[PDB]
Amino acid sequence: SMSVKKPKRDDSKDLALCSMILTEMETHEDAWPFLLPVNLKLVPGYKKVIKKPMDFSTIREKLSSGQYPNLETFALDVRLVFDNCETFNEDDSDIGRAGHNMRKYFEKKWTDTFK
Repeated sequence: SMSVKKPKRDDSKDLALCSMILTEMETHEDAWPFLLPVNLKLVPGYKKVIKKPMDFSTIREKLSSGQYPNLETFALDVRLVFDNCETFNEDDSDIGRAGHNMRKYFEKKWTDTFK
């Protein structure tokens, strides 16, 4: 509350560390469905169904341009990518499995880096 604060967590490295995590996601072999925005002209249903498209390249641009106020808003966009993927793709598909693998990969990096 006013003039009553928890001890100040050092957040000065968060930007760099989220960048490294994102690099590692970008270079994972199963990243291919998530590297670029889904092409809304060429993928019937996507525009109407997925209200908030997100992809790694869009996260990278947001990150590099100071559009994440904190590390939680960054994790929310990463998770959005996988939530979208689950919304549109059957679990038993290459893309569906890619999404599950990437989300696991992400969540471990996230825990190990920050928890």
